[PDB]
Amino acid sequence: DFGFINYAVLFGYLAAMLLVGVYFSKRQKTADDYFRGGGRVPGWAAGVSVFATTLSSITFMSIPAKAYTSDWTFIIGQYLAIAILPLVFYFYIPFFRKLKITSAYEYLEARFDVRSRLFASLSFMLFHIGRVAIITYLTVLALRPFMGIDPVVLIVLISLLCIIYTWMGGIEGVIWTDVIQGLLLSGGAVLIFIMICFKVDGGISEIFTTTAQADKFFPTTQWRWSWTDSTIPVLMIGFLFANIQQFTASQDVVQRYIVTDSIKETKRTLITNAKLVAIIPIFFFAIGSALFVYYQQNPSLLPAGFNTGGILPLFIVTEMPIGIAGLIIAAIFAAAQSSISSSLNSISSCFNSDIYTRLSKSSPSPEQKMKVAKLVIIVAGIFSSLAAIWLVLSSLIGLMGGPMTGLFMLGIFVKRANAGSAVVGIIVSIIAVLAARYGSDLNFFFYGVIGSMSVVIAGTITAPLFAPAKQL
Ligand SMILES: CC(=O)N[C@H]1[C@H]([C@H](O)[C@H](O)CO)O[C@](O)(C(=O)O)C[C@@H]1O
Ligand code: NA
Ligand code: NA
Repeated sequence: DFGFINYAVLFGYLAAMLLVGVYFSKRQKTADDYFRGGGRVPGWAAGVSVFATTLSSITFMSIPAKAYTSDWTFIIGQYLAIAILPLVFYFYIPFFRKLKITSAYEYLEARFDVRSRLFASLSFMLFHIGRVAIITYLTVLALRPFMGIDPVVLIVLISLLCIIYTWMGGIEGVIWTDVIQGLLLSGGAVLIFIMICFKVDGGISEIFTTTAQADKFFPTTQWRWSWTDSTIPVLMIGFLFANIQQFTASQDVVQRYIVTDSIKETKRTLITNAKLVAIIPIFFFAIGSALFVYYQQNPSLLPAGFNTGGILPLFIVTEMPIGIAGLIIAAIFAAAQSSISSSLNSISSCFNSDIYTRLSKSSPSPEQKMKVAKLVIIVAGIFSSLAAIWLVLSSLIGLMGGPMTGLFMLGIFVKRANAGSAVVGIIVSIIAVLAARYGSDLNFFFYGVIGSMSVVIAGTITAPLFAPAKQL
């Protein structure tokens, strides 16, 4: 059904990822190797790794589906992510590097106290358990109708093999597989779009024309304020705070800021990522618009009532030659596994620093830290894999991202804020996002904005009620 040459390409890719993992296992001697990489990561490799970490099977599948069913207005969030990178570099990254963090949330205790650090660390770890499971399950849903294998078998290939080379290679193995996987998914995106242009009569010219005449690029009717609809202004506010969370308060990205040996190489990490974000996501939106025009020209090739979420997988397996199809399936695996490996290692770095090291009376030996470092990757991987099986054979935590982001903004920008007012901001923001999510029809893009700003506002107002702020 799927073919032998297609599987041979896919398992050639899977073998390469395992090989990179074994290679970098040789230098895994301390937790500083496993989590910080010994400063041996060049900036450009960390930058590709940031890009591959954030871009999962979520973007690979649902962005073309989004452009297919609607328009391109969500691409604004891509360039808002680039727009905030100078602010990240000048205000946040100096603290992460000078504190020589393993976990980004060590900043929160240095600025406030262990309460804010534990809140953000537990929220991150719990959220990214789900992110791994959701990434695995989305890849299964997209590939199961076309690979002809049991869904648990697919979960083993996607998740378990990724756990193995992640546990094997440390952050360096994670980063260098991310480099390979980031180039692969990017090349896959360009290749997919090119081959749709050949199969559409009129080529890219007809795709652009048909999409524009259907008003499926940037409909001016979406330039309007709304409290319920994902209009252009709403998604701009939502993606702004979703990107600030991703690049200032999220360990899987912040950890990349400290694997480089210098500030100059860190700046190049952001530049490398910005170049990929400016170019590669365009192709995923273009793939969606191209698939729209294609199945408007060939409506018989579309099953009646077909779920649009799998319109890109449907095209890939039916309209692309031998070997190329498996290369594209490898790029899909690459998009999923580059995000899973980063989440697992980052969950382990947070547990190692914020939980294991911080909450133990005696100081764990370097031997003990390494054991827990490798252990948590297996445990976090097992539970998120079982959750993925649960999702196939048959939100609340996500609302904490706002408060996590507000804590960092409060500490970095509000000097009067202290440990007590930060905790007040946490509690107030949790009430605010739960009220907005469950007691209103507010658009989901407002959740992160309400969580972040409630910590900033309440953490600033109630600051006099508590002892002085630590200077840091
Ligand atoms: C603005 C935006 O769309 N952000 C999305 C990013 C970017 O698409 C990717 O980082 C390329 O910049 O990918 C995700 O993290 C993902 O696929 O898991 C989801 C997230 O919603
Ligand atoms: Na990825
Ligand atoms: Na990764």
